[PDB]
Amino acid sequence: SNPYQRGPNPTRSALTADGPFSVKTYTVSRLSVSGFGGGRIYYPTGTSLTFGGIAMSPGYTADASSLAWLGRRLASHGFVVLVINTNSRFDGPDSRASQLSAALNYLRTSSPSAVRARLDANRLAVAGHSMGGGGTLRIAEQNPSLKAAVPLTPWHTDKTFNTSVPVLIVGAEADTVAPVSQHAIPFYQNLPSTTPKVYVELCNASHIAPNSPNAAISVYTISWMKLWVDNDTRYRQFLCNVNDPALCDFRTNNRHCQ
Repeated sequence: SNPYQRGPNPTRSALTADGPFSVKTYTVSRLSVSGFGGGRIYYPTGTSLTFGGIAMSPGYTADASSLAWLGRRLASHGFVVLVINTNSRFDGPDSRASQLSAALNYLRTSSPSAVRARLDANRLAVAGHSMGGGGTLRIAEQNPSLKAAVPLTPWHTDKTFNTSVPVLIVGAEADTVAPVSQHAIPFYQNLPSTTPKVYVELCNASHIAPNSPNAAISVYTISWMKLWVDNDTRYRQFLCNVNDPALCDFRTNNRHCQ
C-alpha cells in the first residue's frame, strides 16, 4: 500500500552500513553539463523499482569525491544520488544552491537512460556539507516541491531560511569552521515554526565528520530521506523519542512523528 516503500523493516544497525541495493555509478564530466561542474551518480541496480532523487553538494574547496561514501551509502538504501562538483571550488553557498538546482534538472532530464529508468522525478531532496549545507537551506527555500533537506555541518552568512521543506540539520560539537552556535543552531531555530524540523549535534565530532563514514550521519540522513522522500513511516522509530549516546543536542517541533 505505500508505493514508494523500499527495503526491509529498518534496524539502527542496518542504517550504519550500506543497504540492501547493489549500486552502479556514472561519472558526469564537467564538459557534459552546464550550470554545475559535473559529479557522480550513484543508483540502485538489480531492481525493477524506482526511487526518489537526491542532489548533494560538498563544501568550500571540496569536490564530489570527498562525499562518495555517503553517495554509495544513500544509494544502497534505495535512492538515485547525484553528488556534484561546483563550477569553482570557491563557490559560496548561494552559488551551490543554483548548482544543486541545475543538477536536479539534469538528473531528471539528461542523465543516462539507465539512471532515469530508476528515478521518480516527482520525489527529490537535497543534502550538503558545509557551504553545500548552506546551499541545501537556500535551494529548499527556492524549491518548495523538494521532499526533504539535510544540511551537514552547514555554513552560511544568512541565518534565516523561509522554507516549508522538512529540514534535519546535523551539527558537530567540536566544529571550529562552522561553530554550532553561529551556524547549525541558528539555522534550525530561525526555520519557520510550521516547517517540520530536527536538529542533531554529534558528540566528539568536528567539521570533517561528514567526509568519512559516520554511523550517526548515516542513521539520521537515511531516516529523514526515507520518511519524507518515500513517506516511509517505518523510519519514525529513529526520529521520535530518540535516546542516542552519539548525540549531544536534539531539537524538534515534533511535526514528523504522526
